Amino acid sequence: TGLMSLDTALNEMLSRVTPLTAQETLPLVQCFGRILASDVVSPLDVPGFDNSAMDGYAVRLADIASGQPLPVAGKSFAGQPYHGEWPAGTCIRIMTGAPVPEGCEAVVMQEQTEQMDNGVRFTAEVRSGQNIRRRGEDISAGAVVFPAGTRLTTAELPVIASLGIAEVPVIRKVRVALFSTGDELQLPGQPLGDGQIYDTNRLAVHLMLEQLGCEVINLGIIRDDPHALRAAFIEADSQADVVISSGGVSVGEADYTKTILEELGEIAFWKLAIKPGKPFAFGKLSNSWFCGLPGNPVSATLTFYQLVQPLLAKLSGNTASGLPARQRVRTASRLKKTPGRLDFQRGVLQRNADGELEVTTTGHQGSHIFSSFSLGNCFIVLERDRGNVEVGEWVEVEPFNALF
Amino acid sequence: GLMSLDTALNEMLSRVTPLTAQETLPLVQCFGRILASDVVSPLDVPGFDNSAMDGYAVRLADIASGQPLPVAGKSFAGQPYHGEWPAGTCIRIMTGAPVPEGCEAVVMQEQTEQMDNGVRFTAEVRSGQNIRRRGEDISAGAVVFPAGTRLTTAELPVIASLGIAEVPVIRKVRVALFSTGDELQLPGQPLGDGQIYDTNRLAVHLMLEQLGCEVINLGIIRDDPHALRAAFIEADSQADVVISSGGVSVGEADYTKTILEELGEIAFWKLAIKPGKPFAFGKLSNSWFCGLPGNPVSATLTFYQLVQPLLAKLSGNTASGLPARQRVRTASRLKKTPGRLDFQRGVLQRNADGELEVTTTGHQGSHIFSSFSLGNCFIVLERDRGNVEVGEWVEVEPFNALF
Ligand SMILES: [Mg+2]
Ligand SMILES: [Mg+2]
Repeated sequence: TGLMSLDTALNEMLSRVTPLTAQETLPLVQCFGRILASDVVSPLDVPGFDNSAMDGYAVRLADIASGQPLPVAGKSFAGQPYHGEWPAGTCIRIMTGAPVPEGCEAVVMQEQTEQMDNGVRFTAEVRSGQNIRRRGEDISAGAVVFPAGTRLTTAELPVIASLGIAEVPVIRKVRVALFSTGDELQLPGQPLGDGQIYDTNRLAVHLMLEQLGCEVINLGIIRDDPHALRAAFIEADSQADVVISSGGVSVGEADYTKTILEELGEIAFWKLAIKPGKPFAFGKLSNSWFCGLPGNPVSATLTFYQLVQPLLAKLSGNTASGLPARQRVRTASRLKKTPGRLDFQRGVLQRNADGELEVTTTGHQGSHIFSSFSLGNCFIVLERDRGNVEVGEWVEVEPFNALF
Repeated sequence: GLMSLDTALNEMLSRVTPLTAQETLPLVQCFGRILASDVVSPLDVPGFDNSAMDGYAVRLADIASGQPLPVAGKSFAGQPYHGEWPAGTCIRIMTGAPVPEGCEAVVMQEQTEQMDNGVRFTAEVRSGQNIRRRGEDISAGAVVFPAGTRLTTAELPVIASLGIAEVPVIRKVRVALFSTGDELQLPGQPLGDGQIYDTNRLAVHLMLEQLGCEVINLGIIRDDPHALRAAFIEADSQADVVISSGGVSVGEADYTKTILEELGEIAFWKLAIKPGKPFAFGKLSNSWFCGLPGNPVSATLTFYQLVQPLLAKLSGNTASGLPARQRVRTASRLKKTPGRLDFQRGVLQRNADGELEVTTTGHQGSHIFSSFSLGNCFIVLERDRGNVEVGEWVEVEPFNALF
C-alpha cells in the first residue's frame, strides 16, 4: 500500500478539534505560559502624564530667549513633584520620570548648561518638546494591548502590570490522562522478574506534558489483563480532555488490546512516512480524544513531539502555533538516508571558523539507543525523497526547544 | 571611562563559588535540577537478548534442511519459553520477548508461509539477524551521567531505565528581591500624584522562577532610610543573592547610596553598553548584591546578560558559559554609534531563498518595552562599529525561553 505524509496526518488531526473555552482568573505572577481567554484592553493612558526623559532643568522658551541666567525656583522628583511658585524668568531642576511643571515647554540636559552666579545659562539651542515623553504616546486608553489566545511570557506580563491590572482571565489547563500497558513493564525501585525491563516512556511523556503546562493524571502501569485494561480506559476518559497510551496498546497489530480499543471508541490506525517510527493511533473516545504511541522509546518520543505537542497547543486555545522554525545550514558529516520517509535525525549545531552555524551528527541513529537526545541540540530534517548527503550540501535543521 | 562587559562578568564570576549542599528527589520532580553526584549503572540494558520483530526464532541448521518447521512453542513479552525445542522445529516469538536457549536467528512473519506440515521460510537467513543483544545500549558499571549535568527529558528517562527512582541534586539558589521609591504603586490600587505602577519587580520575579531559583519577594519599600536598612538585613539573612530591581543608587549620591556603602562593600560600574550603563555589585554580610538601573529596558537587559550567568555558576551547572550567537546578513539599515556594544532587538526569519536574515523591530528607544514582544533575538553590535547598511553581516543572539 502507501505511506501517509506528516503534514497530512497533522492537518487531519487539527481540523477535528475545538479549542477549550473554560477560563479562570489568576494574579500575574502565576501566569507564565498560560493562554489569555479574552483581549486585554487598557483602562489608562501610558504614560499617564507628561514627564521628563532626562535629568536636567525644565524651562519656558520665552525665558531662554533672554540670553540671561535663570535661577532655580525649585526641584522636581518622581517621588515628590514640585508644586511651589514658578515665577517668570526662572527654571526648575527636574529628574528622570518626574512630571513636567505647569507650563513647561522643554527639558535641557544637565550637560548643556553652565552654572552662573545666581542663575543657569543654557548652551546650544532648545527645541519645543525636547526630552519630554508625552501622555499616551505609548498606549491609548481603550486600545487592545494583547489579543485573546496570546501565550504570556516575560515579554508581555510586565506590560500588563504597567496598566495596573493585578489579575487576568486565562483558559484552564488541558487535562491529560496517561498510562502504559505490558506484563514486561516494572516500576522504579522494584526487582525485575523473568523477562522484565523498566518503564521509561511514561516518565518521558509525563515530563514533557508538565513543561507544556498541562495537568497530568498518571495512572501507572496496567498488566496484560482484558478486565483491568477496559477499566483503565473508562477511568482515564472520565476525568480528562486527552488520553495517551505511552506504549503497550496496539497501534495497528491485531492483538487483544486492539479489540478493547475499538469497542470503546472510533479509532484510526496510521502508517506515517517518517523515521524513526511509523505507526500511530488517533481517535475519539466517549468524552475525550485518544493518542496511542509506538513501543520504541525513540519512536514514541519523536511522535509525541511532532504530533501530540501541536495538538495540545490548539486545544489550550493558543493561536500562535507551528513549533520552532527551521533554517538551512551546511553539514560537516556524511549522512546516510533512504527515500520514501522524512527522517528526523539527531545532530549537533556549532560555529565555524567564519561564524556561521554548521551541523555534525551525534553518531548512530538507530532506535536502540536514547543518548542522541542528550548529545545533540537539534533535529536534522531530511526530505522524504532524498538519499545520502555528502559534506558541504545544504540541509534543514530544527533546534530543540526547552524540553531538551 | 567605561568598562567592557567581558571585564565586568569575569570580575563577578571569579569572586563566587558554586553551591554543594544536596537533597534527594524522585525523578518526576527533577526537571531543570543539577545532578549532585555521578550516576553509575548497576544493570545491563537490555538485560537480555531479545527479538526485534514479531515472527520466529530458529537455528541455522534447520533452515538449511529446506523442510517446513512446525511450531514447538511460544515466547511472549514477560512470558519467555523454557520448554522443549527439538530438531526440525521453530519457536513463535513476539517483539521484545527474549530468545530461547540456542537461538541463532529471528525471521519476520512476512518472510514466511504457513504450510500444512509446518512453517516455511522464504528468504535467506543471516546469523544474528533481528536479535537485540544484552548490553548493546548500556553496560553495567559505567558512569551514565556526571555530576554537574542539568536534568531534562533527554536524561531523566535514561536514568529510569536503570531502575533508579531518586537521585541527589544541588539545593535551589535562594534569591531575595525588592524595589524602592515613593512613586511606585501596587497593582489594583489608585495612582497618586506622580505615581506609576511597579513593573521591574514582576519581570525579575518571573525570570528568576523560570531559571529554577527560590524567590523571596519583599515588595515595595518607600523612601525611608529606616525601612531600607530593615529590607537589607531581612534579605541578606536568608539568601545567596540579593537583588534591587530599582530605586537604589547605581552611582548617584543620595540617601540610598549611603546606606548601601554602610552595610556592605559595593562597587558602582559604568558599562560600555546600550541601553543602560550603570550597574552595582558587591558583597553583603552573608550574600552577593546586584543593583539594576531604573529604566525597564536597561534592567531587563542588564539582568539577562550579567545576573543570569552568575546564577548559573552558583547553581553548580557545569555546562558551557558562552552565549549562543551567529552571524547573518541584515535586511534593515541599522543606526549605530561607536563606543558602546549595542544590544538592539530584531527579527530573524527565512528569506524566500531559504536562509536567515534579520530586520529591526522598529524604534530602539528605551522609553518603551514592546521590542521584547515583537522581537525574537538580539543584534549585538560591536563596540567600535558605526552605522550599518543592508547586506552587511552582524552577530545575533536568539532569545531563550524567558521571552
Ligand atoms: Mg505488549
Ligand atoms: Mg527613587
